[PDB]
Amino acid sequence: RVNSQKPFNAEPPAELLAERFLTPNELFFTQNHLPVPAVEPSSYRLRVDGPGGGTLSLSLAELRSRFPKHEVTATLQCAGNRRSEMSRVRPVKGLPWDIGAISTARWGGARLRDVLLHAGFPEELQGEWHVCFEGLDADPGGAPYGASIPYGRALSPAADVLLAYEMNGTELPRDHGFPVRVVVPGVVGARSVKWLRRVAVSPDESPSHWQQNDYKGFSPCVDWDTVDYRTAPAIQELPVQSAVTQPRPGAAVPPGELTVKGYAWSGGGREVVRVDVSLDGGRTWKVARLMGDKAPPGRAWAWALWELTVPVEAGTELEIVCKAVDSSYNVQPDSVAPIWNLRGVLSTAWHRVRVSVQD
Amino acid sequence: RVNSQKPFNAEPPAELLAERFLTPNELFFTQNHLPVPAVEPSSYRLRVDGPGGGTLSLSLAELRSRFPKHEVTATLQCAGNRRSEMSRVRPVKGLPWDIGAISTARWGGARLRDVLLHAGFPEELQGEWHVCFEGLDADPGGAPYGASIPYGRALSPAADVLLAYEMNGTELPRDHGFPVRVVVPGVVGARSVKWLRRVAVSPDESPSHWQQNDYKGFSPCVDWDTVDYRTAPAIQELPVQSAVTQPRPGAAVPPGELTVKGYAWSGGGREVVRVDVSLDGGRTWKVARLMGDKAPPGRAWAWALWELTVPVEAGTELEIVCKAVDSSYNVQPDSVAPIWNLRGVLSTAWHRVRVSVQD
Ligand SMILES: Nc1nc2c(c(=O)[nH]1)N[C@H]1C(S)=C(S)[C@@H](COP(=O)(O)O)O[C@H]1N2
Ligand SMILES: Nc1nc2c(c(=O)[nH]1)N[C@H]1C(S)=C(S)[C@@H](COP(=O)(O)O)O[C@H]1N2
Ligand SMILES: [Mo]
Ligand SMILES: [Mo]
Repeated sequence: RVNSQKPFNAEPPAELLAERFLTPNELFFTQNHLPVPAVEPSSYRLRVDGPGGGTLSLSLAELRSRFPKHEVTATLQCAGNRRSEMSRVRPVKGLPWDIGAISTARWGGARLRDVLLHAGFPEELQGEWHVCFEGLDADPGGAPYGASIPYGRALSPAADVLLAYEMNGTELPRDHGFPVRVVVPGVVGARSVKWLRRVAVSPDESPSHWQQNDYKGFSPCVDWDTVDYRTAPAIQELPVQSAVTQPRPGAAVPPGELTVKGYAWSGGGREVVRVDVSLDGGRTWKVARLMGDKAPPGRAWAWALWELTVPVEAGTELEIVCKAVDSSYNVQPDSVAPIWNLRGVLSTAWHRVRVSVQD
Repeated sequence: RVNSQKPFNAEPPAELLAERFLTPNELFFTQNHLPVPAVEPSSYRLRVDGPGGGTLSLSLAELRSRFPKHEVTATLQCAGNRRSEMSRVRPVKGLPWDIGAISTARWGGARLRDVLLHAGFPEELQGEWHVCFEGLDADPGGAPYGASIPYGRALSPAADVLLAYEMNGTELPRDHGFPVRVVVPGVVGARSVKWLRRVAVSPDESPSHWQQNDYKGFSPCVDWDTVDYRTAPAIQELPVQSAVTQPRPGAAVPPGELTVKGYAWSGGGREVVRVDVSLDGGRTWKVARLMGDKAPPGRAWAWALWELTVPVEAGTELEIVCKAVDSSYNVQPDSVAPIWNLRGVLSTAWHRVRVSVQD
């Protein structure tokens, strides 16, 4: 489903979303704020500003040859995933994503860490420094999309941050950042800047509109007339999340057995340890089966698909609800109203799907 | 308020709990599962089993002198903090803690990292290894209290894991582990082993009763006849938590102005970025003022004391509720029933206090 044509925006339909662990490049949700650039490969150069005042300038061929390729399977979830659930409480501003503003791929590229060390930068710095990013895309005024991540993450081996030039074993597609994009695992999609042009180490966060004046969380009392983005931190790691892809709202399933399916995922490398599923509106719960493979501790970048086969009687009504729990034992809240915010981001309240069972 | 005298455990009353950022030693909550050992200081020796069978035997004096002392202000929260709230929904096995199984202190000691590096261990190990601890307290059959943490946390410089021999400037009180205990910042109280006698690296977790068969989160439908501690992970990092320490339930407060106060904290060094407070039972919220200085990122080991000074009208009834949000945007769930578990641990639903304003 496309909810914006210019600038483009697409989310896969639930029927396909959790059918595979690796979301095909053609299915992978697309979020573009600005016109997508047609980057000429030969002339493309990634600039990385040195510590003293220098500049590395790497061609695509250089980025591939001088740094050992590292592959990481990581799920990208946009901050507005499940925004429409929030819009139903009170209107919000933003694209009405449903449950598909999330996808997973095996990413291939150079470690940001290695590129930075290559440019002369050190393993750490006293104080809060940041690594900033600019895309080649730009508004008419010329301001480009940018984001940043704390330096410590940028430099950590374990955090697996990549400057990827491959996606599911093929070069990055145009809509997903060709020829290069940052992929920040366990972090909101907004920071994985596509069509990367520059990487700069700064003592301050990125001055870009989307780092500073967007993608933050506020109290549900905050409205447009009081919002102040200085009172909140930029979304980086995301909270624990889940949703039901099967069955679909209003479905009419046959009696006997029913296989409920969905996804679950948590930020900052935390694995999903359990997914509870209910069929009576959240009053009684059963444990779903997690499909997947344990990732190393603290490096659970990819979602977990789950399923549960369960008896269903003829003529009954169901309200299927799923909630997940991660390695830190963080949980999803019951309702949307108390996590409500004027931008409809950070929508993790329990997902609910009503269906009937045929006679 | 003592919940059991043999073995001992005590929690501070709420009106004292959050008066000071650092909780006074004679007030810091106490949880002992076994008789408190009496330790002669000169003859005490910490045993740390080395990589190829060597044994490092450290006296208290060597531990202080050979490794640079490091201070870390960290909050310990027991897994059963707020168990009674959960009990009341449906009975659970465990000491009936109210909101006080949590306390804060400036700890001083040798970094576990430094001790293991000295003992011959490397920075990292292939696969999952664990660092195990045994205390000097034992059951009649002689099995000691024990716990463990992943090797990666033990060797991480940012994780600030200590072999603490100081607490709020004085040496450890008996009940809190004299002469040495482990302090695992950002992690459940159970792993900070008191009266430490042994440190060992092992490919497996600690076989203690309280690492294998206690302190885990289960689905609400799990009962005693179905529970299986192999299906869940040991509690390490704790979820976001908060409570109201002032006013107290049943209070009749004077009209005009009321100052509501409490604490908020999250595991894993994740700072508390906001605390929402409601006076009308969660229907509307207001942002509290966070007292205390910010810690470095990823290193918020100490709670945030909060407060909200709000105008109140005579004759009105209030239902005070608080909820906190952490650096990962994790949140607390609305209700207790769906996070219910048979041991009454991981009680983080919103805390609610009923008071009224004098007529
Ligand atoms: N340069 C550039 N990078 C960007 C964006 C953008 O509009 N421009 N969108 C961001 C956000 S908000 C999202 S959710 C993800 C989505 O990437 P995808 O379209 O490849 O799924 O990319 C991020 N990278
Ligand atoms: N050796 C020893 N250490 C232990 C305990 C125990 O019974 N024995 N209890 C644990 C748990 S469950 C808690 S919550 C904390 C309590 O620490 P405190 O008594 O210093 O507050 O210590 C942990 N360390
Ligand atoms: Mo996004
Ligand atoms: Mo505990």
